[PDB]
Amino acid sequence: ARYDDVLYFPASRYPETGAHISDAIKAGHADVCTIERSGADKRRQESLKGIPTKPGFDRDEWPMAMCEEGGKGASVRYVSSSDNRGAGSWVGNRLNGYADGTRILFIVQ
Repeated sequence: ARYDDVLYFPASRYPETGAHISDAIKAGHADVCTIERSGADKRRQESLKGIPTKPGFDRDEWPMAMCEEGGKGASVRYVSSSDNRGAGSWVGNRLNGYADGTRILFIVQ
């Protein structure tokens, strides 16, 4: 199998994050997150290298840094901080029901 469970991303609540994820998947970035939480700092170092900060915005990454698929090569987009921080908290809580190694297909479309 390709994935273990599916997650329908809450695009109505966090539309800017959702739009990024949708576009990134249509650009060939992985739609499955193989959860690997320990590596997330190293993966952010890699994905964000050389990308300046912008006020009012966070640098959103897809694939996410908490996934094996993240890090080097990830799509990065400036997303309003409230949208991105809300999405981040939502995802961390929702995925807290799944052990590391679980493969989650994200669907936004």
